Amino acid sequence: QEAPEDLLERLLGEMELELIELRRALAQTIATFKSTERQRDAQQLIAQRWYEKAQAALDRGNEQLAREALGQRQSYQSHTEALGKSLGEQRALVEQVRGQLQKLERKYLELKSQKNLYLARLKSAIAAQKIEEIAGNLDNASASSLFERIETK
Amino acid sequence: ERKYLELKSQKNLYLARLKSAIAAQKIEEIAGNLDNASASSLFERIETKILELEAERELLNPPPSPLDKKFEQWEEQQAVEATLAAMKARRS
Repeated sequence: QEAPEDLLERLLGEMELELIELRRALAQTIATFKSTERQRDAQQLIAQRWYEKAQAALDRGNEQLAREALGQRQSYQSHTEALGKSLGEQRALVEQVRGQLQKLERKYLELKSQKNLYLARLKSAIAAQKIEEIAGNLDNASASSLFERIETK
Repeated sequence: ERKYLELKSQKNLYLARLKSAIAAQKIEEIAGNLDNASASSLFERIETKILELEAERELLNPPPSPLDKKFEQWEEQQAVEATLAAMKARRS
């Protein structure tokens, strides 16, 4: 009740002290995902690199070396399969959080869009009030009637 | 190292979702605080506080009664009918 309008402007103003944090915090979520993606790219490239070790090593009609060449890849595939599926689930978190900020800004801007509208009608309400204050004060209302009481005097 | 790096790889991921969790929380803190939730309603309670005064003037200022509305409505019709009468007479 004590100057809410000052709080109103400041309370939404403090929304920038926090909405930016999601902007920064959300960004902290993606580079690791893409860094892991690059590491996945390196891992799959490492697996692809081992594909060459497991591609032409069989040449000359040998298999002993190629027998284990893929064996190391399987251990890397376990990382790829295990880490690869981690990337897939990570997509949900980045997607959902982005909508929050989109909704937040869309809602907060709408909140702040109607914030001034609430203030807009507030000042209109103040304007719709201050007009009668002097008009009422001057008017005698026939109680004191000091515009006619003095005349009758 | 494979496990510790993975541990430390997900260590920041736990922190990554932690900051996302912080981000997913700090957003509502100001939003909730500003919102009245109709308890204090100091965005409308104050409006309803002013809404008392507009009735005060209406208590002093005579609001246009249905009789008064008919008076002006009938008078407006009278003015509409009277004014157009002065024209057709003017045309003739």
